[PDB]
Amino acid sequence: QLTYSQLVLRTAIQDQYSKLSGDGPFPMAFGLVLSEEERREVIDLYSLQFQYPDQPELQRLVILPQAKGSYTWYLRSLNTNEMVCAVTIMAHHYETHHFVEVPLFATGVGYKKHGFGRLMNAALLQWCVETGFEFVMISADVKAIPFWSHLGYKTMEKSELTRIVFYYEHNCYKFKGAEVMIRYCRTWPTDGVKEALARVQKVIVSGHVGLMDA
Ligand SMILES: CC(=O)SCCNC(=O)CCNC(=O)[C@H](O)C(C)(C)COP(=O)(O)OP(=O)(O)OC[C@H]1O[C@@H](n2cnc3c(N)ncnc32)[C@H](O)[C@@H]1OP(=O)(O)O
Repeated sequence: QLTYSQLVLRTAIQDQYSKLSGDGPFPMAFGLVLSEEERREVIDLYSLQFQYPDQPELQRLVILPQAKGSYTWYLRSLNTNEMVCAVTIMAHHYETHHFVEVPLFATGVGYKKHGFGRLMNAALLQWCVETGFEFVMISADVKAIPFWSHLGYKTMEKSELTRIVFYYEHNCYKFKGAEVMIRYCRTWPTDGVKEALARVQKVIVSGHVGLMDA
């Protein structure tokens, strides 16, 4: 409950009507959660996707930053001010091991299956590369596996996990019955963000096309 969790998805029927059914471009911007207002906006997005983490647990996971510790980034639709996609990470430096885990990742109602997840994941990996991180590791509930696998993550090999098993079991966020999955940053293509952004129709990004730390 501190370092253990269980993925319980909401089941309420969500309207899938595309929020980008409109015409011209939809301007959007990335951001880091730096205010209480941004914190609530992302918690609210996550809330509509998860039954567990529940409200108190989202409030615990989605925090203002302290290179290190917890960060939550989002993509904002500028015409509506709505949250489109968001990700919460924990950045770890343990011995020679510099890596990131991803406790939460969600795309909002009306925005699913448009390529926003791929785009946000690309921006994260780009940011991992640009900061000093070696790999991104995912605790994946059986229901998340297909998603992460489509984003190019793979089952972490037993020997690589045992390299950090003690630290992981005491410090990382672990979904009940999850498979541990990973992508090494050295394999992330330099054009990965550009190619994802190309695959999101009708969107133009304003400001830095990726994630920042302040
Ligand atoms: C605890 C957690 O955070 S679990 C991890 C995921 N979180 C959730 O399950 C929360 C609820 N779900 C969601 O918010 C969304 O459905 C997400 C995040 C899973 C997918 O986000 P989207 O923006 O729809 O993904 P996007 O359209 O960018 O698709 C990216 C890739 O994933 C694949 N994909 C999309 N939705 C799904 C799905 N439901 N199951 C499996 N693969 C999927 C796509 O086909 C694509 O792969 P491709 O390039 O081979 O075609």
